[PDB]
Order: sequence, then structure tokens, then C-alpha cells
Amino acid sequence: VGEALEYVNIGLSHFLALPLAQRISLIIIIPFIYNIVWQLLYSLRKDRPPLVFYWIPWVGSAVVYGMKPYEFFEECQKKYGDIFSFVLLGRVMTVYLGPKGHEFVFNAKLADVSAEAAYAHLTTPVFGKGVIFDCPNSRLMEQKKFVKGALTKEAFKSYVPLIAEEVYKYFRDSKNFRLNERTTGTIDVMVTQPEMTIFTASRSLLGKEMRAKLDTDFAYLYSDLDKGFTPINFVFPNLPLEHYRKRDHAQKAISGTYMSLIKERRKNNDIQDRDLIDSLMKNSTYKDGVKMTDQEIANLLIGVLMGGQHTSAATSAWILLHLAERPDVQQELYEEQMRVLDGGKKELTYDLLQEMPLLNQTIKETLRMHHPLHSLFRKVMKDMHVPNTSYVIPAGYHVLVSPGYTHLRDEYFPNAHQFNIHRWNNDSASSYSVGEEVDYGFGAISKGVSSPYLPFGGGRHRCIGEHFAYCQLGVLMSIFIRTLKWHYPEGKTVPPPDFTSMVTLPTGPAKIIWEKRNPEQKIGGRH
Ligand SMILES: CC[C@@H](C)n1ncn(-c2ccc(N3CCN(c4ccc(OC[C@H]5CO[C@](Cn6cncn6)(c6ccc(Cl)cc6Cl)O5)cc4)CC3)cc2)c1=O
Ligand code: HEM
Repeated sequence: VGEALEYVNIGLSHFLALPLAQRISLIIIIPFIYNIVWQLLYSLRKDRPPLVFYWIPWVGSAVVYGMKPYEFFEECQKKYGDIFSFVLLGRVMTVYLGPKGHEFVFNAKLADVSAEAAYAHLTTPVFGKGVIFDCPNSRLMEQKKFVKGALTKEAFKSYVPLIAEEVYKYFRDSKNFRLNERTTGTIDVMVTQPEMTIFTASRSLLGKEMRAKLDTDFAYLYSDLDKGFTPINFVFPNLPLEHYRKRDHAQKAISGTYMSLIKERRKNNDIQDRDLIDSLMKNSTYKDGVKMTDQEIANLLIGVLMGGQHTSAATSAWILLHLAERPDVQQELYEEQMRVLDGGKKELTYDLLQEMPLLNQTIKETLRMHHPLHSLFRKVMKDMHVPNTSYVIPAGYHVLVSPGYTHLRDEYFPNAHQFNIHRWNNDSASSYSVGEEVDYGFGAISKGVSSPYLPFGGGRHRCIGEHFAYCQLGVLMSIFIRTLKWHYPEGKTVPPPDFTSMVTLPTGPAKIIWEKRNPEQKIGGRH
């Protein structure tokens, strides 16, 4: 033994004096071997869900998960069942598939999991400090209440003509259309829909001043701010690169613009009930009496606009793309437009939108097939026992829930990969509570989150934008349908989703050909 302890020390010294051909070599093989040995040992544990095997330490299953998450989930599900873990760029993600996974993650106790700890590192640099995920959950809850206060039926009634005006202006003025000059053309929907989305959301939520800014070089700041909203920021949120500083600059410049308007509205006592800015100026005091600062108000405006931007733009792109190979659905939607709007003699209102079930069912079905967020995350803050299992998810893990995956399962939606708006006949609401409700601070929502359809998530982190999204999408698609027919270039069809971007937008270029339904129809107004 004595001799052995000596030769241990000796072996150590001979180890340190290896040629750096082998030292560099051992710098690679040692962690590689430890990783594989650690996994085999991990597999022996019965209080842990199975862990997907991976070859490269730290990286884990990043590539296959990033490129095709639903295919990844399906294969893991076949081998391991509904609960399994995988390593992702240094983190361990525990996936719980299906309605029980929805319950496990969306209805997890506040003490058990943290959304802000999963999300803040990306969003905070983009939006700014003090809001959304850069604050305690209790603060988020009331910010959602504040924002929801501008998103009432009365507001939607006033937004609908504004959104309509923006859509028509876009048809009139955008080079992508120019309907007074051209009767047919080709567009990339991932060019048109982001523009139509920011134009309509700006006009209605932010108001005319902020909409007008988008016709200036100021619009480039939004483009710059947009480039900070990228999944890689979950890993590298701050690097001394240029686009990171353009991001920081844009946030300052845009929030500064919002603050300028806010302070100006207050100076002139010009605070009314037009938009989300008026609403937050009038209603942004927390229940402990602390008021949101003008900066936090501006930051919250940025987050709300950015949130609504990507989910909605991707969704209307998908709607156009699915309908492009379905002239039968376009035809059916057009008949409904003619029926509800008296052949076009009626002006579209929010109330008439609610009487367009097939149009709303079209949005609903598109959100089924294209959940914009394929994976929602929480960081596990306290050890969690998985009910009816021996599994414990330890603090420091992340949990991953994927309702968009269940959207595409035949067991819950027959012929799930078929686009069929009629699967929602007599069920055209954006969603609803099938039972008991609870209020986390921003209104009563469904207590259960077991619905296999969950485009807007559930529990305390549930979306509050769904009715604004349907309003915006509804107005936009109503006008599209009444104005245009469209189809694919020969041999083109619905593109696959890009699962590596922030939302599951279509892989580009995603082009459709439009044609005026009334070649001679003119859009009035000056330009
Ligand atoms: C590196 C190699 C490469 C192959 N790779 N390897 C892995 N990946 C990858 C993995 C995962 C993902 N992502 C996609 C994005 N995703 C995600 C994005 C946003 C998100 O948002 C949830 C929260 C925060 O943002 C919002 C989004 N939102 C909700 N409604 C509207 N937007 C949010 C909520 C509230 C407010 Cl005010 C703003 C915002 Cl933005 O909710 C959650 C997940 C995580 C997985 C992407 C790429 C790769 O690309
Ligand atoms: C089709 C459109 C949209 C879809 C499918 C969608 C989806 C979602 C989902 C799944 C969540 C929960 C995320 C999680 O649990 O981690 C969420 C949260 C949220 N979304 Fe949306 N969203 C949409 C549009 C919007 C719009 C238009 C707005 C604002 C007007 C908005 C603002 C918010 C807010 C404030 C939250 C709460 C975040 C939290 O509490 O952590 N969303 N959304």
C-alpha cells in the first residue's frame, strides 16, 4: 500500500509531464469518457426519468432537438414514454409529453418552478429592466392585469376599423401589392406578414404617432431590436459583437421614444382611452402602491409589441400558406364574408367578426397545426416528485412542456396532419375553460390545463393576448379573403416550419401568387 501511494504520486507527475500532443488529446478524451460513463451510471437510477443518450458533452441533443423537436419527441416517446430528459447546451431538460405534462408544468406550484429564471436572460436585454421577467412573479401578474385592461371588448371595437385601415393602406401602398396599379403579383409571406403585423399592432396598441414613426428611419431600430430576439440569447445574451450593441441601442432609442410620448401626453394632460399607452399611463400602480416608472411602462410596451409581433406574423403567414392550396376553403370563407357583411354592404366591426365562425375556425386550426412556440420552459427551483412515478426532478433541472406536440397527435386530433377547419364546427372560440376557474392576478382563467389544445398555454403564465391576436388576425384575413384569391407557384406547397427561430415560422422563401377578386376595385386615400 505504501509503495502504491508513492507510485500514485509518481504517476501524477508523469501525467503532468506528458507531451502536449497527448495532453491536448487527453483534454478531449477524458471528458468524453467521463460523460459516457456518467450516463450509463445515471441510467441505473430509478428516481430519474430516462436520459436520452448523447456523444458530445455539454452540447447534448441540441442539434436533433433544435432542427426537428417534434420528431425528436416522438422517437423519445416511443422508447421511453411520456417523461424523459435530454441534455441541451449544458442544461438538463426534463420533457413531460401530453395533457399530464401540461398539468405538471403549466400548473406547477410557484415555489417549484421559475419562468423568469428560464427566460429573463434573453428578454430583459431586448425589452429593458423592471418588467415581464426582470421582476418577481407577483409583479408580472399585475403587469398582465395592466395590459389586459387595455384589451377589452370596447377597445377591440375601436381597434377593428384602425386595423382595417392599415391593411387597406398596405394593399394600396406596399410594393408587395399596389392594388390600384396591379391585379396580380407574387409575394413572400414572411416579408409581407411581419410588415402588416407591425403596422396593424403599432396603430392599434401604440397609436398614430408610433405608427407614423415606422415610415421613417426609426423603423430600422425595430429591425435592430428584433435581432436581439433570437434563441441563441438563451445561451449567449451578451457578447461584445455589433448586433448586440445595436440591440441595446435600439431598446434605449425605442423606449426613449415611448417615454417622450408618455411625458408629452402627461404635460399636455392629453391622456384618454385610445391605446395601450393611455391605458398604462392611467393604470400602472401596483397593489402595494408603487407606480411603474415611465421607463418600465416603455419597456413593457416593447415586450407586448414584440410578443404579439412574432406569434401573429407567423400565424397569418401559415394561414395564407395553408389556404393557398385550398381554394375550396377560400371559397367557403368568402361565402361567409358575403353572408355576414351583406355582400360587402356592411362595414366590418368587432361584433360581426364574432359572427364569422369559419374564419375563426381557420385561425384556430392554423394554431393547432402551427403552435408558434414549440417548447415552453421553466427552471426547477425545488425537487419535484412526478405523480404516479418514482421520478424526482431535482432543482437545477429545467422542465419542458410542448402542447404544440400534442396538437399534432392523432389520438387527440384525428388525421392531425390534415388541415381541416371543420374539426372545429360548433367550437369556434379561441379557447375556453371546460370547468373550474382561478385568478392568479390578471383575471379568471381555467384551473385545469389538461386540454390537448393549448395554443395560449395555461396557469399563471398563460397568454393574455389571445383576443387581440384573433381580432388582428380576423380583420386581416377577412380583408384578404374579400379582396384577393391566391395560390402557389407550380409545384410549390406548404413549407416545413423553422424550429430554430423564436417562433415556428415557415421556412422561406414562402411565396404565393395573389389576384384581385375585383380587378377594377380602387382603394381611396392619398399617397
Ligand atoms: C445551436 C445548434 C442549433 C441546431 N440549435 N440547437 C438547438 N436549437 C434551438 C433550440 C430551441 C429553440 N427554441 C425556440 C424558441 N423557444 C422559445 C421562444 C420564446 C419563448 O417565449 C416564452 C415567453 C417569453 O416570450 C414570450 C413569447 N410570447 C408569448 N406571447 C407572445 N410572445 C413573451 C411573453 C410576454 C411578453 Cl410581454 C413578451 C414575450 Cl416575447 O413568452 C419560449 C420558448 C425556445 C426553444 C431554438 C433553437 C438550435 O437552433
Ligand atoms: C397567436 C398568437 C399567440 C400565441 C399562440 C401565444 C402563445 C403564448 C403562450 C404559449 C404563452 C405562455 C408561455 C409559457 O407558458 O412559457 C404566452 C404568454 C404570454 N403572451 Fe402570448 N401568444 C400569442 C400572442 C400574444 C399577443 C398578441 C400578446 C400581447 C398583446 C401576447 C402577450 C403575452 C403575455 C403578456 C404572456 C404572459 C407571459 C408570462 O406570464 O410568463 N401574446 N403566449
